[PDB]
Amino acid sequence: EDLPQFLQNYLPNAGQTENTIVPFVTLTYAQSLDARVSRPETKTMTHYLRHHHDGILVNSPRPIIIDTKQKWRFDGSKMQELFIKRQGKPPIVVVTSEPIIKEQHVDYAICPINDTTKLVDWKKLFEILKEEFNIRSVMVEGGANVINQLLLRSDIVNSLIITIGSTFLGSSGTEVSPPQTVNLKDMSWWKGITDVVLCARLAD
Amino acid sequence: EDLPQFLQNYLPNAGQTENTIVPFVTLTYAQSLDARVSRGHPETKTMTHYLRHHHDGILVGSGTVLADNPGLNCNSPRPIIIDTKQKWRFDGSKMQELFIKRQGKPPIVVVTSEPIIKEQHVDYAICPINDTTKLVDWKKLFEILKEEFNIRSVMVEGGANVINQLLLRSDIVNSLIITIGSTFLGSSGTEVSPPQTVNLKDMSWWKGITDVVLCARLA
Ligand SMILES: NC(=O)C1=CN([C@@H]2O[C@H](COP(=O)(O)OP(=O)(O)OC[C@H]3O[C@@H](n4cnc5c(N)ncnc54)[C@H](OP(=O)(O)O)[C@@H]3O)[C@@H](O)[C@H]2O)C=CC1
Repeated sequence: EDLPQFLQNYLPNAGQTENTIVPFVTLTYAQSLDARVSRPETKTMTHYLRHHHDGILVNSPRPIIIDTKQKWRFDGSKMQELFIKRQGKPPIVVVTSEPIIKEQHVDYAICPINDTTKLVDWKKLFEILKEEFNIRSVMVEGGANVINQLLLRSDIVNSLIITIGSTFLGSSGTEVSPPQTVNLKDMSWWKGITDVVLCARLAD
Repeated sequence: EDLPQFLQNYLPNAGQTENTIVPFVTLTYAQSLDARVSRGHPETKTMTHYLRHHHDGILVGSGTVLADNPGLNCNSPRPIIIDTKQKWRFDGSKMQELFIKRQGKPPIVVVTSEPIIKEQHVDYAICPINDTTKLVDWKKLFEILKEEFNIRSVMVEGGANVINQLLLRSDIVNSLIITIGSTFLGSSGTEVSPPQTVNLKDMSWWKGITDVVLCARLA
């Protein structure tokens, strides 16, 4: 439809991160009016987006998983079923240390922890993804926890793509809301019938 | 502009022909992307005045009048203030100054008991409390406003606390009109989000340059 023409200027631009060690990073999610991501007609856009990124963090993109605590498992996942049926890629799993036992077909990005933050060094992580795993572009889709952090990272994020659904999920839903104010620039809105989509960049 | 035609069906006198004992109520407010109305834009201002000029009354909770000391004006609508603790003072407010300058009407103040200190030119709406919620009965309040003060239609600009309640009342709210700006106020700002899921119907969107507006009705 006209929706790709709408997205076009916000997709990875190759000459932009070429000759840099950082990948293109887009932040994308779907929220209700009350800014909640949990507790149509979106699916076309999301799939289109996915097929314009090398990696997707949560041809066909490679799944990337944050799992520093090392509880997650590829064996017996839906993602593994898709992979076996030749319609999906195996994951890259972000860890802090080399796992004692590893899984067949799984890659492990060993990424250091930022000394100031309690959490993981995002810029480092994305560099590892690009330099070690040839991920030239990544679409991060979720962890409201993850969204909330990266909203603060204008030195990292390149595109912001938000779908807003014409509904209220309720106050106990998990919210996306950065801990400080965040300004946008180069915004562009699209309107559907029940949805609206925002494309933008992060100022600074 | 295309904004009046976008709003047309959602205004009080697209409510058509029947008389009602409850006034036409629209719930309307401007939020950040993270659903915040406060901190922790051009074109919105004109629409807001346009909306105001089409309502008999404009309702805000206390706090809204205590944070901003708002004019609530636009001939123009009667300000209606929910202040059951009787802590707001018309005397020396922006609203008084507008009233003294013939640019605004004096306010109706909603209380739950006999007003202790009555200010000149102010009207007091003594409304029953909802025994179930312990708060003021919204339905009775709106009916009193229509019966005792001749308010045929009311625009609640809110207070998040008021919007969070009223978002649940499909039996009261006739229209919902929300402006979403493309910024984040941050989690410390005061949010509008109801305690339970709310479904909408008859929704239509309007997109401006940096903002978008939703008109809808409560399912
Ligand atoms: N940018 C925008 O479009 C909007 C901005 N805002 C702003 O954001 C802020 C939000 O307001 P907020 O702090 O949530 O509070 P509110 O302005 O909604 O008012 C809260 C108070 O009003 C009284 N009240 C509300 N409902 C009842 C009831 N059913 N019975 C009795 N009393 C009731 C209570 O007063 P009490 O218990 O003290 O007697 C309550 O504590 C305000 O500053 C407002 O101006 C709000 C809406 C939209």
